[PDB]
Amino acid sequence: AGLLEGVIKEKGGVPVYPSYLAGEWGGSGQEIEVKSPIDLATIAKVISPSREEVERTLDVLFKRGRWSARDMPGTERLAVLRKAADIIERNLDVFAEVLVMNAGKPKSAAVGEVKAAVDRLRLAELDLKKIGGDYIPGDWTYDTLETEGLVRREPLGVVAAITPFNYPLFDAVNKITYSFIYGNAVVVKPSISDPLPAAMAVKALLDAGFPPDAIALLNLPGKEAEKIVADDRVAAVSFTGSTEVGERVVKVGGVKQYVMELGGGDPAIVLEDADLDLAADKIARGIYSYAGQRCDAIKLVLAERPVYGKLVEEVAKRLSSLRVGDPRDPTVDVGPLISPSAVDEMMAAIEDAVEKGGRVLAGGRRLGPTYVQPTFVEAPADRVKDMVLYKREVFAPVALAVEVKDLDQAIELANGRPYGLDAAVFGRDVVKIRRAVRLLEVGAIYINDMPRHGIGYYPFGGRKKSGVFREGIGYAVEAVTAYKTIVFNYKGKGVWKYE
Amino acid sequence: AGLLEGVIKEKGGVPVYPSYLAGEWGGSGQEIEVKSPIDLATIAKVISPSREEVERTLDVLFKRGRWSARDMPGTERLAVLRKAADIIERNLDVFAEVLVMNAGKPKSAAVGEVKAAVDRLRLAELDLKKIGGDYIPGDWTYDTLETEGLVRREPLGVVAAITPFNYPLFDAVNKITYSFIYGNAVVVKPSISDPLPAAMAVKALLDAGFPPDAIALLNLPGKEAEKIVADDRVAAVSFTGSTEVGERVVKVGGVKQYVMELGGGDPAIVLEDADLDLAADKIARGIYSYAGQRCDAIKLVLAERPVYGKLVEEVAKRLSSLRVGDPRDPTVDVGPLISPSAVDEMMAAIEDAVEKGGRVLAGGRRLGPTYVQPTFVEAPADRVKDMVLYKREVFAPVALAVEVKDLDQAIELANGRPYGLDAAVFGRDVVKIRRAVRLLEVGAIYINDMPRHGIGYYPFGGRKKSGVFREGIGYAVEAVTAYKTIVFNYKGKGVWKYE
Amino acid sequence: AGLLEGVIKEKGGVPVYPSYLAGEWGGSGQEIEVKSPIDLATIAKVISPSREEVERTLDVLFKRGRWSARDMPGTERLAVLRKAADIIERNLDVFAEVLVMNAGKPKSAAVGEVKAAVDRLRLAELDLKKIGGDYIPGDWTYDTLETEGLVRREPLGVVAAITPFNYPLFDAVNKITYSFIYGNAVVVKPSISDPLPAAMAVKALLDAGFPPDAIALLNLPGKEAEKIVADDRVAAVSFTGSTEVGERVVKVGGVKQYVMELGGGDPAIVLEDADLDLAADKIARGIYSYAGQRCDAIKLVLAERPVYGKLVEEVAKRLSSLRVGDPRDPTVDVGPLISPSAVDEMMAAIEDAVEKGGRVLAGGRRLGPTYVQPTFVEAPADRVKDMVLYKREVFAPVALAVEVKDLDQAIELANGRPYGLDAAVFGRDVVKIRRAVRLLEVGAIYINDMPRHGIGYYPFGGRKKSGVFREGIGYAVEAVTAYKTIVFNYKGKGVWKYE
Amino acid sequence: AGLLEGVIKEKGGVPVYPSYLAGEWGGSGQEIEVKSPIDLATIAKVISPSREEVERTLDVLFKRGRWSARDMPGTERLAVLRKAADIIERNLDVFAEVLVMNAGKPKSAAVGEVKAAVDRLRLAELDLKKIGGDYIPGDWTYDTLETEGLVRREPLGVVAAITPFNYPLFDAVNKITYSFIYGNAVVVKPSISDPLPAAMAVKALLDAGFPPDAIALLNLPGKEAEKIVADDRVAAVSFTGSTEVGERVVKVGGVKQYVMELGGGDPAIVLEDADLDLAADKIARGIYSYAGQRCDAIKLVLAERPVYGKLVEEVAKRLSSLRVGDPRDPTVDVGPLISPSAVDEMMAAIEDAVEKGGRVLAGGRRLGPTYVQPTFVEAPADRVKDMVLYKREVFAPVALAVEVKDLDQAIELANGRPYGLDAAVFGRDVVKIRRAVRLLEVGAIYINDMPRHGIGYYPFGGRKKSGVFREGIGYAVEAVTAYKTIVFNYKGKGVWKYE
Ligand SMILES: NC(=O)c1ccc[n+]([C@@H]2O[C@H](COP(=O)([O-])OP(=O)(O)OC[C@H]3O[C@@H](n4cnc5c(N)ncnc54)[C@H](O)[C@@H]3O)[C@@H](O)[C@H]2O)c1
Ligand code: NA
Ligand code: NA
Ligand code: NA
Ligand code: NA
Repeated sequence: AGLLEGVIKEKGGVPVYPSYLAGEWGGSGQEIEVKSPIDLATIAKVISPSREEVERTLDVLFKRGRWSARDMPGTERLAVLRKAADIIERNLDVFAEVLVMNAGKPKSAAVGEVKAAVDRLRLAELDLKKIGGDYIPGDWTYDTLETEGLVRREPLGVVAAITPFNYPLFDAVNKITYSFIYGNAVVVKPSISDPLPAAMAVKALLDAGFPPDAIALLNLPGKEAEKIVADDRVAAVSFTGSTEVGERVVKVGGVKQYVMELGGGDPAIVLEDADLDLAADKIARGIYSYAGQRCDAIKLVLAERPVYGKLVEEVAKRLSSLRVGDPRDPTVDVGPLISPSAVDEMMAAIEDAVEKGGRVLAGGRRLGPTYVQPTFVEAPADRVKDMVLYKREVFAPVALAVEVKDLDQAIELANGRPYGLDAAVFGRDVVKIRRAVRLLEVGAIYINDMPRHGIGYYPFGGRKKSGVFREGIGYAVEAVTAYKTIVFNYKGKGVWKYE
Repeated sequence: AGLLEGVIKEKGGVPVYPSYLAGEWGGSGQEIEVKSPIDLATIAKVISPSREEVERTLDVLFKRGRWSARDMPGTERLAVLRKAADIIERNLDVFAEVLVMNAGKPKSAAVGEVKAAVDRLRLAELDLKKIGGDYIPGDWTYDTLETEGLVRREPLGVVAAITPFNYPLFDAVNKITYSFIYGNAVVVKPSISDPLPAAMAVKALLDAGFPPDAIALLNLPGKEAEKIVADDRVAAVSFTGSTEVGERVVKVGGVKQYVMELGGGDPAIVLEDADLDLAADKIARGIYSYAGQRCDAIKLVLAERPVYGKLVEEVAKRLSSLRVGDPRDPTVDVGPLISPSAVDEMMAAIEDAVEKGGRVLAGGRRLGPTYVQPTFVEAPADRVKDMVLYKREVFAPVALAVEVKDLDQAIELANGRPYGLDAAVFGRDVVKIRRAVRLLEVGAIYINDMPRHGIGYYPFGGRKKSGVFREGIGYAVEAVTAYKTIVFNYKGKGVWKYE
Repeated sequence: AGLLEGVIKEKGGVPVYPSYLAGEWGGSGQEIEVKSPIDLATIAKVISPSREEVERTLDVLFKRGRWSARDMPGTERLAVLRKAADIIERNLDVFAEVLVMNAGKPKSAAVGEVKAAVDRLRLAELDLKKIGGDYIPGDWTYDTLETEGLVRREPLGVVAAITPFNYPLFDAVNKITYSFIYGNAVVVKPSISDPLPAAMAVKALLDAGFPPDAIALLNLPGKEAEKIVADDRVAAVSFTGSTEVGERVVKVGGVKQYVMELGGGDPAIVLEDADLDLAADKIARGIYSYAGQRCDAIKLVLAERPVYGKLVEEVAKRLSSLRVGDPRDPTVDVGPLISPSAVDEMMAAIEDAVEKGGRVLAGGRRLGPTYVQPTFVEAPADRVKDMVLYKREVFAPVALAVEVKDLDQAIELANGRPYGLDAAVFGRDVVKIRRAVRLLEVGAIYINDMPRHGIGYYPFGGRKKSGVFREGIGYAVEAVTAYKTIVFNYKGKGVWKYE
Repeated sequence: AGLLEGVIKEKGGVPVYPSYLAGEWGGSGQEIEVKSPIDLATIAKVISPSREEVERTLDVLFKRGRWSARDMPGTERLAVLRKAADIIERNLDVFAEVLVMNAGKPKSAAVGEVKAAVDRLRLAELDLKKIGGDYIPGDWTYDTLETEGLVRREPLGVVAAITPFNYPLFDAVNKITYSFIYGNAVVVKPSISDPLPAAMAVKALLDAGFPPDAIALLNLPGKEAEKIVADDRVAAVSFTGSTEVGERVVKVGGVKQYVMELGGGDPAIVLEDADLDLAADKIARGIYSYAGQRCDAIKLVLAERPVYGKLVEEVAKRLSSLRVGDPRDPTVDVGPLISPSAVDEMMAAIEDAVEKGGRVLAGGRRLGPTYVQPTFVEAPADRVKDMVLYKREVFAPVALAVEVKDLDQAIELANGRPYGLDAAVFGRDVVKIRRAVRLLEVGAIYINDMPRHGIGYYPFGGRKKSGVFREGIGYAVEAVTAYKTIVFNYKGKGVWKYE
């Protein structure tokens, strides 16, 4: 359609999407089927590049793309991004439909993601708040007298952006945006599960003027991407995905600059003075949004004795009164999970919790190979820590509810999971809140709201098993830029007179 | 002596230095002999910890040290560091003698290093220029209206500091200083080649009040240290050493925060308008200081046609008029190289250059198993790139001299090595200098001076094979600290009236 | 026309422009004739407000405008500014024609100013690089332990923007932009000499959505404006104009936040190694642009012995080969000066220089009541300091040329004027340049270019008689914003455990 | 004694303190008697300088001191300040005794001030967090392409520090410290009421190595100081004192850089959820400390209906159980007010409140010409606004207590005074606190503590009648430093390739 007009190869009934090889759309490696979780049907195919095409693409990115991106002044890069935003925006419905179909995303969620992608592109100028360099006077030390330094940021070169299946459009646009804005060339490697949105975004950027040899989109399955991560021409790896793959990526990449957003779930804590209506609403939402397939989804709810009853009651009502089905209905609240495998795991995990003293408070019923009801499992503090739902991230709409004596116990249980992405705290007392802020070991804490990374207006990232470094408007500069120091020596040259 | 009074075990004629196990000096693993490069004699032994002692130490650092360091307010950490500086300073001669003996460092160089270590400790307060956090208003986006965020730094926890043999005292004090100042516990792992200075520095810090369970000094040989790097309780690895080991470290560590200073040599460029007296002096020095065993040692000299003759002549005179011998003589200029193996490599490399069209302009003579003359090898631009001296870092006092047509050719040859730590440029024209600053792919550029990292008053670090990230007063905060974001939600709470 | 359709009162043959009274266009004070310097003819009239209307307007700005501006979120303020930019841009020719007619600005200069105004409005988002606040941890002092502070910027309230005649459009848009972007209401008071462009800009902002009660445009002659400056409801005064008026403004205003851009001329220094073609061109331009009616116009040229001859020769050729006349001709280079009075002063000053040993090298001829030739007067170093052209700012296209022995003498003569706005330095030696940078007492130094403030991409402002504080994208935040500190006390509350 | 050994002229029974004239202690103007508020007796005399000595001193400061301060590298300035701290510290008792005697300060308060002065001097290195400059890339605008700028701070030159009577030692050391640390020369003008401590501090700095011609201490009565403020050689005026004098200072000084800390009192608000024990204690203290002669003293207490009774009861008990008398007794809590005149005003003001419906809840009794009891006057919200105690700052230990319906009314009453220095808020609800933070128009807000500027670890300053700009460690740099911009032009020079 319009955008991918001459790109998509209509062959054998299903549209065939090629990879973009830093100059031309193409590919001559195995073709791979892309399915919809809505009906397990094949909706398209993508052409992966061969080994020689990967090698040739990296060579173009390194030898030419680095310079095309860097030698395009920032004023023009910004124009490129603002124009790409316009193109995506006018093709909004088309972008959204693919998200609904390829990712099983409910209509309102698909529309929200496209819009986040557009805003991210349009606010590229706010990323400049952290682009200026430093001027360091030398007279504060005897050894540096009559000396001085300039510290400025420089693009690293080629950034490999590896994206997860759950934000197939936004994650790719976000990484491309902060990488390009600072002068880098970029290699995008989307989940082979739903690579269509990224293909569309990359086409819009190319139409907008993005230097043709400074970007690549390689539809490669997981382990074939290792080839890219391990290459010396790739100076940085921005990876968003699971902990286990993140580990593999670093061990394969070796010394390089990395940003690792490794998810895991998020705990929510409700203090006795919390507005329970606000909390119940925000928590229910954090649990089921996009069928819990959000890195920042609430997986554990801790509530102090006096509000626990009401709170868990309201959240249960809110969850069971939800409509599950095909994501196309603007009436549906929850669509399918990405694969039948994901549902299998959620069910096995719910059973595990029950066998260990847990009781289902809402949901619990599987509705098909990829459909399930958002579940809320109550569990006694003394047994919760051994439950699979606590010890692991079950990427589905399921959370545990645990009653706690006080803030200290809530903090301890929240910190007991191996992850540390975000945490949410509902309450009003400034002291209790300040204590929780200090002691919760996570990259971000949301006071009186559900965790929501949005477009990264506020930086976010993990602690512990949730990764390292941050993404965010401005802050992402640390991940795809290197400092360059220039020290000038004027010793005895008469600039200063002993100072 | 005084400092390590009850610590050193005088047994079997040679002093035996134990490891510090986050509470008590000890160790029950193999004992290892420490030799002096001055005479290849055994001057001490160090006790490495057993597997159980490594495990127990990490456990203490993680469970107790994190909190002892963090729960000691900054005002007190600063007092600890200022007191440790006083102790090292009054034991200056003793610290220097060990450097001379254990590292083969010339007296003036040993004294300089001790003093750099003292200054680094005393200037810990300048590290606070980058400790403050950010306050982000939320009204610049519609989605964040009536919201706002705080971004503050937090210690990561346990930092593993792995140090090289050539700055055995300073590197250990530098890493301990920037790690502790931000609230982290630290595990120090010095080169097993010359671990004595670090043992002494750690003792001075402990005497100064450094939280006893927040530091460890493990005398472990290279590959036994892997155990520490790979442990999940180690949240950061500050590594200074060679490229090849740096790579191994990351592949073993996996996802973690890293600073990798991987050295390599540095090229020096002399423009036609350069003060040749200043240049000849600075370049000779950059070539031979500490027998070229400096990451920032000059390994390649590029000089434009019109000054090449004079320049290389003066540098040759300066180099051959140097006195080599035992580092104790305040008269000696160059002491021994750390091992006979290192000299073997320098000789093999000089031969390689000769066989490939190179001509020795100064030095070239080996004077013993660990002694050699600082060598200056001239080479034609058309053959230099294939020489071992160009393609690799030969950690010894040896550099190549290459005549070039112009700045473009100089820049191209400087960038042809696989490293990118620093570069030096001598000249006066602002345009040529600005061009070189932009195009030299290195972490730092020194205008009209030899590259010298000093105490990191100006940040430094590598590009390409020279590593990632920076160290420096203030800038090191990015390597041992993680951001924590706190987002407050006041939507509809009446703080703002639509804004 | 289009923009000021229902605003302009076509009465008595000449268009009558009313003042904008924070809600409605109007005015009932004396009417004042506005003339064109091109033909001394009346081209319009402006209605000044009466004393009661000034009082009522300030009251509206204080009681309502402060809140309308502040309570409009930044995301919307930005939209208002981007839309105002679009409106000005599509009315470009109309804006330019008024500049040509009302200010006597050459066509290319008028177009440049309109465009600068449009860019300034569109880049309002870059002003956010300095809008974030600070988060100060309290453990670095014993007295502040268990305490912490937040420092954030807040609008001051009502900013009075007083503008000069020479950048009638840009200065007004610049001040309105940085004042509004941070949440302030604004009172604009343009030169009564050429207030038409400001009236048009304010109308475009109002059409774009600028909160109607948060802005005012008062066509008041100089001393009647004092009433506004002295009012307690005006929290800040952004004044661009002459030194003498600036002084009066502060003495009338009393304690308030001020930015004073008080001009004066600028000296240019040419080192012996300078590209004389670049220098001669840039200097000629700095001397005659807009008939020298630029605060940053070059009024003194200092050139080292060896290049002096050539340099002054080339600049003289360039100046006398200029075409003076009506600014409408896209062929004319120099239009008229703002008033016959200004020309009188330039002639008297040129005579003074001649009587004191000076010799005219180019120009010197008056061509009419408001027209003159750009003049270049040579003068011996030993007598220049007593010349009116040196001691004062003669706001016309006239500069002195003085030969100097060396950089020290050039710096001394440049610093001998009572002003210190900018200075220009042409040359290539990094040491000489660095010395001049340190010792020239001015707000800004331009290396190898003529001084040009542009839209303030780089901050600018004066030293000495040239004023205080800076304007510039981002930096202007200090002039119309106040810090607010919030200190939180958690002493003994268990957040920290002695830290 | 020791410090002022050869300086003090013991003549006619009373010690005679000379002024310091930027080189030598001396003075030949009228002698002025200095009295103690403890017994109204003459305890010393100070020699004011004649008109010629003021003129000569300014000339030395301008021509020589600017350069002596600036040409002393920062590393040395820091040493000077650390040594001055040591000297003051070992003369602690002597410094304290003079404060007790000359200012009537209770012993514990006098000791606290000396210590604050010592800490301020020792933490001068923390002021460097805001000393670095900026490096601005030019490719973000088409007009600035191939251009770039450096922005760095520069000392303004001579700073005139005018200090109030209530912090005679600290204010002088604070201003001297932040002025000198950035490279400025300083003229100190203390209250002629208690100039002894400043004389002692200046002597300690001179003994510590402070450039002899870069500092001056002029014992001049109020209006004779105008001569200094109005001089063009004084580039900045740091003034701490009353509103009315501050206004005079600016009107006399004209265009200059100013910091005006103009005091006024501070309101305290107690929310219904506040810890009343903490609040009652902190508020009582804020009311009586140094007999209310603190710019940040609490002058108005607003308490919500439900806690008002208890709160005002506890504060009343705490206030009447205080011991008034000679400040020497380490038992006394409140010493005398600075002059009988000050007590007269407090009594007249208390009467005014009573006549207007107010009722005394504690104190109210005058105990002598300079002694009074700290008074707490209750007042109905409907009549408080017309009371002298509300409308003005009565510099004495007296505050009003007003019961309020809710936070909105508290905020409105707090904002009704003409001042806006600080405010205090006691409570725990994050929303109410956030609202108060936004709407209280003051320079600083203290949550759950009494307002205390301390040594300026957190910046402080006023809004409204309380002045402009801030003082504080780091932030004071904006008041005594000017930016200098250097723009480099490389257009067409081949540094960048269109970028
Ligand atoms: N805002 C703050 O941070 C702060 C701090 C401490 C004190 N204060 C305020 O200062 C006042 C108490 O001090 P004070 O009574 O000595 O007040 P003040 O205003 O009389 O002090 C003025 C200082 O300025 C000098 N001075 C007086 N007239 C002058 C003139 N015409 N020209 C130049 N200099 C002149 C005085 O000798 C004295 O040194 C109170 O109002 C208090 O709130 C404010
Ligand atoms: Na690698
Ligand atoms: Na790992
Ligand atoms: Na005033
Ligand atoms: Na003045």
